[PDB]
Amino acid sequence: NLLQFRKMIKCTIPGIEPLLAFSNYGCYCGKGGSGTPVDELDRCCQTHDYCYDKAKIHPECRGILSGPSFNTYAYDCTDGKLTCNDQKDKCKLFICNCDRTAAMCFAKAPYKEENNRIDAS
Repeated sequence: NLLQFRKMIKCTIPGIEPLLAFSNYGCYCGKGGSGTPVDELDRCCQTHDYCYDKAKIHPECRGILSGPSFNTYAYDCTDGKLTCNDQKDKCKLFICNCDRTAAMCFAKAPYKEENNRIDAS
């Protein structure tokens, strides 16, 4: 779930406040819906969104609270990186990675203030 993907970004970026730095950044990380990414970091939120859609349709996700915004998957963060640990649920397993991928993308990927609060595309 949201809360979890948050801690993920933290595990891979000690010091930062997700809800604070990565919120309202570029176009595809604040709301999603302007066209044309603007950063190698922003480039990967759109990947995150597209990733949730892929997951919100996935055959293996059915139950109640299976949506990617409310899905509490299994994973861990151990002194360095975070590796998912859900096998049985090829659904919850798929989600984590959407979050593990971006959470790890952001890490390397550069952040450049110059873009935080834009205006339009």
